[PDB]
Amino acid sequence: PWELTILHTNDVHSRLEQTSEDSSKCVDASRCMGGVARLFTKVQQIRRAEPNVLLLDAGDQYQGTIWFTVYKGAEVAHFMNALRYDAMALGNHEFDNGVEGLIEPLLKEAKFPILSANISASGPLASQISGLYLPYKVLPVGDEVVGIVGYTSKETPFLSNPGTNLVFEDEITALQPEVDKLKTLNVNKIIALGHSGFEMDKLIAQKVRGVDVVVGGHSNTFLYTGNPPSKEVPAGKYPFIVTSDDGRKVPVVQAYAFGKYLGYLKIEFDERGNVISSHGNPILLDSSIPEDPSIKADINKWRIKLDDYSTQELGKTIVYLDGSSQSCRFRECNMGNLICDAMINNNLRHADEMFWNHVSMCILNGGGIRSPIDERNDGTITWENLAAVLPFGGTFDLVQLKGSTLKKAFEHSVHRYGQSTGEFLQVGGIHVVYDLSRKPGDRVVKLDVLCTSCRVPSYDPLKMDEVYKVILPNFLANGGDGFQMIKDELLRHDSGDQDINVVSTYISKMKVIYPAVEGRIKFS
Amino acid sequence: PWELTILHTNDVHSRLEQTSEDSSKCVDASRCMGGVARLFTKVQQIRRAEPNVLLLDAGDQYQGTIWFTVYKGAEVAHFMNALRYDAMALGNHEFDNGVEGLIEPLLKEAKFPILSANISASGPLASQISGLYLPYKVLPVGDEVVGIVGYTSKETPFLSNPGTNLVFEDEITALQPEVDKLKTLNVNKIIALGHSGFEMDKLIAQKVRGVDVVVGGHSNTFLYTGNPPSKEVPAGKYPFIVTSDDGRKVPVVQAYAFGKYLGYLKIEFDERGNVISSHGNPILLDSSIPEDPSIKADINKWRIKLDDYSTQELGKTIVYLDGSSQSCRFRECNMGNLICDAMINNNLRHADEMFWNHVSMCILNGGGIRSPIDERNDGTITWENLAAVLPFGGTFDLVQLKGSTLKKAFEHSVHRYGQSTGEFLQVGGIHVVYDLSRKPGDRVVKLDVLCTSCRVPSYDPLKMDEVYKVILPNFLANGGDGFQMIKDELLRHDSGDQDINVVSTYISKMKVIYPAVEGRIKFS
Ligand SMILES: O=c1[nH]cnc2c1ncn2[C@@H]1O[C@H](COP(=O)(O)O)[C@@H](O)[C@H]1O
Ligand SMILES: O=c1[nH]cnc2c1ncn2[C@@H]1O[C@H](COP(=O)(O)O)[C@@H](O)[C@H]1O
Ligand SMILES: [Ca+2]
Ligand SMILES: [Ca+2]
Ligand SMILES: [Zn+2]
Ligand SMILES: [Zn+2]
Ligand SMILES: [Zn+2]
Ligand SMILES: [Zn+2]
Repeated sequence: PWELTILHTNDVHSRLEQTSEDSSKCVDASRCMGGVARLFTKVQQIRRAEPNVLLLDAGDQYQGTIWFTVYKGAEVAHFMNALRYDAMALGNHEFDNGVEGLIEPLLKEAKFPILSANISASGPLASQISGLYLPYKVLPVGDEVVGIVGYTSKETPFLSNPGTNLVFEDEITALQPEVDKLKTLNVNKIIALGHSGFEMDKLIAQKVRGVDVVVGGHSNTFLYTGNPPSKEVPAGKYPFIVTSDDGRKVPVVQAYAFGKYLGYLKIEFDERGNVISSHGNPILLDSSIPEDPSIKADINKWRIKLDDYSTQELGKTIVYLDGSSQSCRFRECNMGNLICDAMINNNLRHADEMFWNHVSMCILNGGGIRSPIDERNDGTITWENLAAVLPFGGTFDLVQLKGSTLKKAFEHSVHRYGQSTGEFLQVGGIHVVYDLSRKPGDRVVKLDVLCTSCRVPSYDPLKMDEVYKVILPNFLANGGDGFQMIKDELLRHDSGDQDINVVSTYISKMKVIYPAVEGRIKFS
Repeated sequence: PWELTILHTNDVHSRLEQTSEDSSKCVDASRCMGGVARLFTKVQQIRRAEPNVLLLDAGDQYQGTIWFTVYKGAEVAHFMNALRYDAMALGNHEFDNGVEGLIEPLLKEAKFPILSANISASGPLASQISGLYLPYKVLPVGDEVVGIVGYTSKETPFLSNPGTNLVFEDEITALQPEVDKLKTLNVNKIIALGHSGFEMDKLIAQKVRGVDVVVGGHSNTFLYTGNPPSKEVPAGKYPFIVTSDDGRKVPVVQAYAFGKYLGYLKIEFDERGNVISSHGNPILLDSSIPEDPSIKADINKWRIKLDDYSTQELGKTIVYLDGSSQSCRFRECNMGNLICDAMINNNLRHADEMFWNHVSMCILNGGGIRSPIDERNDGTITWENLAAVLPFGGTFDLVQLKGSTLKKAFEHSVHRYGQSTGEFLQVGGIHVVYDLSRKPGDRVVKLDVLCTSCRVPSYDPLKMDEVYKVILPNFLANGGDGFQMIKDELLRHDSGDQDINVVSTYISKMKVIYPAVEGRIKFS
């Protein structure tokens, strides 16, 4: 039997440096995790021990920290090249800077193939991008070859900025003919590597005949066999076994996010390319693994431009930006309005005749706003100033919520009002009126929301049965601050852009800001 | 006696082309007025007849039409040079593009002196601008000399964008020592040429010892002796005679605005430079005076780039811009909100620790919004599209109104509601609630306004005795649409930027707009 070791990462999201246990800024070095210098140490160790190794990335290296803000993907090409990745699938966030922000920095500079079989181009873009990404690549491994076939979320137009010259095809429709073609070319060992989420990965393992292994991403899915080594709770065993329509056992793997773990799957194949066995587990990249000194010194050299950028003026405010707890945990605060307005601006996607924009609504825990910004430094706002307001390393995610769920969230917002607790919600595209003299759970007396399916945006009463798109912190999507109803009742969840980066881009665009308190939240 | 003919213009405001009787777009050529080609004909005719002539401009050539938008002052230097102006005073609108937008295009290219005795610079700007404008110039006229001493509104920081490196001194304080200096230099004929308004011009004639004649601007003041030749109603005789503190009779002149008239004042001086007599009248530049063919052909050549610019994309909308009468004369309309938001953005001036901005409030007659803009031309907005929305050639002016006056204006807004009349007001920085079941005059049931004297902008109830700054169309400042209370009760009025240009600059800054209907105007 021919044994292959698959090493894999996904949704690394700009975590070039080691991180805290929750993937935020490293504070206590002796307990920090991940980063590319530590990953290098572990990959090097495995390649010294195992003859047949592939190192794969399932997309979403782009977006997550100031590294991406400043280097715009040049850091991805440089450090993935240094780690000698064998292949990468395109994720949704590889489109955050448009097709031009993908072609240059990443597609032209990567020394490995970049894959997606379900993205097609038209017009002059088709000629410009031809061959810079591939449906698949056949790679030599020892005396054998392995086909790797890519895929990317069909939902990418709603979750990034790919433009109107790319079409994202149904994954299974696009994959099947490519996998059948590889069989005609005597390629009997096939990996599907791609970026659609665990649920789609299981459908691909079930329905795409000839796929031996699925290596996925997007949903930040943690899988594990045995007692978990850290705080992430597994969604299933590692690998997750799907029984295919043709009766094979197909392993499905993912490795959480943020470079905290290295996926590690051993596959035994027979002479005909059938999987005999599969086993493994993600490896926690904790402090017991030393950071490679050479990669660490290069990271520290690249950090100088980040430190310089962090104190540059992004733009100006002519108003005090009130991010005080006394304001933002008790009433509408103009820092809350700014952040929610930045969140909606970040989520303007391709227009369509059925909506002015796909999403119009924002909620934000007031306890997540951690500092004001004074306007008396000649109005200057810097990244360092925003990092004081938003220090947690979160994202502003897209969810679908029934109106009933959102009403329950606004009741929870004020269920114990008056104690300076963090659950009080700041908003955008929502007008709420509370009556605090009513019983907890029955304090919301008006709730109006900005339409999407309209050419002129206007407010209408919230409907209990209707599903709304809402932008909100990942902290709330995951049920933080007691918002268990959001976690338990949401219909869709996709991870969005870095919190600081969303606000910095908005301020840079606007140049001069003056957010008001305007009656989004009232008390009767 | 030595006779001087003073020819003068003021507040020409980018009217390079001939205009309608109301200074808007020329439609019926055979009845059009003004423009630089016609002015050339008349100035040439007078210079053939009168030996001692000066042609003077009292400021505010900048701002008013697409000429300024595109050529940014290069058209002012070119066509004032072609007319051989002898001198110009700086007006407030010469600062609209900052000090850099004054130095280059105008101060470096004018072939005549540009004057202001009450503007001082500090820091590196002082070295950069030294000598490019002058307090005064002594000009030879025949065998004599005449001193011309400039001045500019002390209020310019509130009415334009001069920056924080220029100081505007009290006019009389600055002028007196310059006029006394000219006497020490054997200059006994002195003209004060400047841009502070008729009321300040009369104070200068009264108090500045040695001034023989005041040639002013800013207030668009029409003066005439006899039956007026057109629709402008005179504010007084031409010249207006002030009795000075030293007992001399000092003529004060102005010539309306928009290049419709050429001021014409004959002065007789004795050997010692005392005024013996003064007489004249502005000359209506009507169609009985032919446009100079050479200047007309040059105007037509310069127009090609304006025609090209008028169909270029300024920016995009992702929302229908509802400028329909059915919306904007009956309820809050998102085109109204856009225009008012552009008006406030245009009036962001130098911050100060006593206010976030000096003005926060806007009102706009809904009958002044003349077209929607469809978002389905790939979202494009052009200048031509904005000129359909705002076709009247107006300005967005700054006034001071008591709260009582503004309440009366909001009552008038709905006094005959339901007839699709133009007086219904669109707003910014104001939240109004009407109850139409009440009697006319008592329909306003809530009126809240955005603070200025605050670090965090918020809404408070309007106070009847407090004075508010408001941005509004010149049509309303002049009592149009039956708003007689505004004209009769306002405390201050300064003319602002061209209506189209205000909206075009805002859209260009924003890049992508999505104005909502958000509850600025409600009905109970
Ligand atoms: O990781 C996080 N992300 C976002 N908000 C957080 C996080 N951890 C704490 N918070 C907020 O911080 C509040 C507690 O702050 P404290 O009352 O100042 O200790 C919570 O109620 C949350 O609103
Ligand atoms: O010169 C002008 N400037 C601004 N608005 C004007 C002017 N002339 C007319 N209007 C507006 O046009 C309305 C009349 O439009 P109509 O009902 O469509 O004929 C008036 O009630 C005003 O609101
Ligand atoms: Ca196989
Ligand atoms: Ca004299
Ligand atoms: Zn991701
Ligand atoms: Zn993703
Ligand atoms: Zn003017
Ligand atoms: Zn002026």
